[PDB]
Amino acid sequence: TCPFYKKIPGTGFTVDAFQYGVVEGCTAYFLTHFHSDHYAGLSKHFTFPVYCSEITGNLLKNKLHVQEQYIHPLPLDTECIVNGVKVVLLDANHCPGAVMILFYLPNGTVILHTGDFRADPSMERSLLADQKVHMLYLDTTYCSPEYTFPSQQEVIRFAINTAFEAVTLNPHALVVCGTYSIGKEKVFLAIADVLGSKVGMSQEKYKTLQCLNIPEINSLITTDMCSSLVHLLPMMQINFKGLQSHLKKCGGKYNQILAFRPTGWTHSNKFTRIADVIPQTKGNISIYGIPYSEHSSYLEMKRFVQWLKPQKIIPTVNVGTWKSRSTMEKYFREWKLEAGY
Ligand code: NI
Repeated sequence: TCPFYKKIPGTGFTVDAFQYGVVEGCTAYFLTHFHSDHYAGLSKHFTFPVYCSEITGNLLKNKLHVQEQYIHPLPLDTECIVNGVKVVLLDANHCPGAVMILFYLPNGTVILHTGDFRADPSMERSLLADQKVHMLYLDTTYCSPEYTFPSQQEVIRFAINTAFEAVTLNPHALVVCGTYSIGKEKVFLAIADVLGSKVGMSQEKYKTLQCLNIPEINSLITTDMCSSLVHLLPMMQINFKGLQSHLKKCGGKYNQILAFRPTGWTHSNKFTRIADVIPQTKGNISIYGIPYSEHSSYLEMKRFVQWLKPQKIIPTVNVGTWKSRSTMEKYFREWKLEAGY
């Protein structure tokens, strides 16, 4: 059945709740972003109103064939009325088109649902600064102090410098980057830019990227693999067997692969700085796991919450075990006692 942390009290609304059939009492289904664990259940046969960003609505129409009459895109940073309730969509700093949602309940309660997010100090100067938030529905993916990672800017600097050096030493090297969803486009786009190449990919993935409103995208991507020396493949193919296979397909144009797997966190982060990352190598194939995250680190999450000072926190991630739930609640209480709210 639909869990309570997907329902907005005092409304008929749900958030990321498309796999439970008809939720009794639901007049409007919000979708924070186009990732499969959140959209699971949507299709051309859906006949209730879906509220989301413009980019998410492009993906619903083109990838899932949801009928246009049920897609309700909202502009960001704009007070809107939905079924008699004021709402605002804010940028979540997650993947393209991802939003947080501010609900202003008729009784005076203000609720923020972060969706998935990477907390940032820039959020402290949005429309959130303007009123008090009472309840926070929080993306707790990495809510434990072991989870540190570098800035996205540091990680892209590492990837650009690594790729540029490799291809300048060997102009017959191919760069490959893995993907299994939208998000993390900066990785492959930054590397193609420094090398003077377009990124080559499948027709399915090209279609997906053409929904994202990224400026000048026609200049950066292509379905012609032969004309490109940065290729995108499914994340599942980023291993020695899959890469050896791919190299066969390129017909002797290339004699080396340098491949990137943008993981979330990996326990090399507890010890290893970004400067010190090394690849796994077999023969003429090297694989780099780089910690490019689109979720908050522990410290970024803590700063956001201690700034916002909510009265009540409802976690939306890691809620399935008692040990996880009790650990998170202990951190929430520390943060509140340290900051004095
Ligand atoms: Ni996500």
